[PDB]
Amino acid sequence: KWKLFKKIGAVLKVL
Repeated sequence: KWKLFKKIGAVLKVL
């Protein structure tokens, strides 16, 4: 949810 939620949301982009 925190700083990785931001790193995980972008992976959405990287996906």
